[PDB]
Amino acid sequence: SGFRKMAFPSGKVEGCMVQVTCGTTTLNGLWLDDTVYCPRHVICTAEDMLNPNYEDLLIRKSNHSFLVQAGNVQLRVIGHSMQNCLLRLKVDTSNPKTPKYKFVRIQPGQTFSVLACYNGSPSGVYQCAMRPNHTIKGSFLNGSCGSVGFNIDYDCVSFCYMHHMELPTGVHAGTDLEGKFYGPFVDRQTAQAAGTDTTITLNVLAWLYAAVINGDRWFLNRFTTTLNDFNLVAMKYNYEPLTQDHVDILGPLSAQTGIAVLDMCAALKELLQNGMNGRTILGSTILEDEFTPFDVVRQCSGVTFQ
Repeated sequence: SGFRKMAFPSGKVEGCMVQVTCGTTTLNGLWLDDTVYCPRHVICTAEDMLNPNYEDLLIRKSNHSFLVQAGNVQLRVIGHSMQNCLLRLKVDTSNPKTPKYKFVRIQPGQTFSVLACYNGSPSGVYQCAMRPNHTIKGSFLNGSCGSVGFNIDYDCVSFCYMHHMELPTGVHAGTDLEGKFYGPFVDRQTAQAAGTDTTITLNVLAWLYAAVINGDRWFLNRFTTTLNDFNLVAMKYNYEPLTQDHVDILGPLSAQTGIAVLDMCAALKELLQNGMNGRTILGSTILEDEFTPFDVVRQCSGVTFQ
C-alpha cells in the first residue's frame, strides 16, 4: 500500500557524473565509455550568453581548454565536437562504470528521474514529468547544469534529459542527449518564457485507477460520457483533450479494476465540476497529473483491493 512519487535507484547514473571546466565556468558532464557529454554553454561566460556564436567560440578552444574531473581523477580530453546544443568530449579513458544505456527523446506527459548534481557530485534524486509546455518543474541551483534525467528499464539506463537553463517562472529547460532542446528554447539569455501549460489528462486518469487499485472508490459515479462531451469539459478546465489513443493506453488499468475508461472519465468530469468536497485521493487534495499509466503499473499491486 501507499503511493509516492518514486524515482529510479540512481546508482548506475551516479557512476557516470563528472565535472567539466572551461575557463571560469564549471558544470556537470555525463561520462559514458570514452565520451563526456555536457551543455555547450560551458564555453560561455555570463557575457557570452547574451549573444553567443558557438561555432566561433568553440573554434577558439583546444582539447586542453577543457578540464574534466571524475571524482579525484583528471581525465585528458583528446577530441571535441559539438552536437546540437551539447559538446562531446572524447577522453583517454573509458568509464569502467558505464551501464548498459540508450539515449531516448521522451514525449510530453512522460516522467523521468532527475539526479541533481553540482561540481560533478550527485546531491539528490527526484521524479519529474515533462510538461505539455516542454518544461519541467525541477529543483536546481547555480551549478546544476549538465544534471541528467533518466528512466531505468531492467538494467538499461535510458537517458532522456540534460539540464541547461532556468526560465523566468522558475521552471527548467533542457535537451535530450543528442543536444536537441525540448520545446522552443535556446541556450542563450533572451526573454524566452514557458508557454501556457495544461494538465496531463491521461496521467490524472491513470492515478484515479491507482486509487481504485489501492482500495478507494468514493469518486466513482453511475454515469458515462462520450469522448467529445468529456473534451468540452476538458477545454473548460485546461486539461489536454482525451484521445482514442489515450483510451487504448488505459486498457490494462481498466481491465484490472473493471472500470471502463469512459466511465472513469465521467468520474473525472464530476470531480472537475464539483471539486473534491474536502476529501483526498491517495492522500492528495488535488488531482495529480505526474504519474503515467506505466508509473501506476510499476508501483501498484497487480491485485486490486476489491
